[PDB]
Amino acid sequence: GSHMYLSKQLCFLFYVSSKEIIKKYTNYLKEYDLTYTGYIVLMAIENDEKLNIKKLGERVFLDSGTLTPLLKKLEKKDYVVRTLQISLTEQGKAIKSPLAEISVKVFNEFNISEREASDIINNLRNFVSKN
Amino acid sequence: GSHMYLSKQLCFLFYVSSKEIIKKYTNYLKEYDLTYTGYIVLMAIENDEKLNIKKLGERVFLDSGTLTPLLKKLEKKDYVVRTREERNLQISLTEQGKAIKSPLAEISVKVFNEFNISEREASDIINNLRNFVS
Repeated sequence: GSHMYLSKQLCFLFYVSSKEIIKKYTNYLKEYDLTYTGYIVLMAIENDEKLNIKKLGERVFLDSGTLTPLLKKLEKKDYVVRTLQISLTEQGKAIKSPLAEISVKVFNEFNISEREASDIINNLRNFVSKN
Repeated sequence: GSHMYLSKQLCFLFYVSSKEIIKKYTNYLKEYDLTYTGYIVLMAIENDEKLNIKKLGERVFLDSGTLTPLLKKLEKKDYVVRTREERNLQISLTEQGKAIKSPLAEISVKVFNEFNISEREASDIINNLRNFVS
């Protein structure tokens, strides 16, 4: 058994891990005037993809309540185009390259080896697989 | 695996893992009018522990900017008590805060059982995450 104990540890560690990751991203994203979730949205929208807000909200796990305002924000900064069909603008498709360099930096700060990273990846792929 | 590819997979998998976990917690926490972060604070505060608000911010990785407004809400529901024992702000669980933590703990078990990973896989994840958080 001990599911109570394992559960508590998973609870804690997933919570702490996301907080530490997010915090480090916030630092790098400030220079682009973007939040963690806005960054996630921009990377989750493949270049030249015409998605409807509902489908986007399913991919990035965001309810319309937070998504709608987020899209408005990315609307003015002019990174996405709300015609509801959503897509990346030209300057929007642009930043996806330098933003793509930021995750490498954030995850290096945790200073884990390539093997450890690969093991974590394999564990999470399994944990999430069946949702 | 280049660091770019690995970082990308970590980015995605941590984001999704976290989101799938929150979702489930939110669904079961609604009937208590508690948010996932509210639940985290409640569980972070030990019963009979008159904790300093900043010591709390450290273990819960929240800044007082967001920690303060939340403590106020939990205080309204009579689960927590803010006492100025004497220039600092102390935080403690009420009798009701202690009681509710019983059913709240069962939720965390329901949440994770739903992912259906084995005890061994769970230990692997914990071990890998302990190291990651170092």
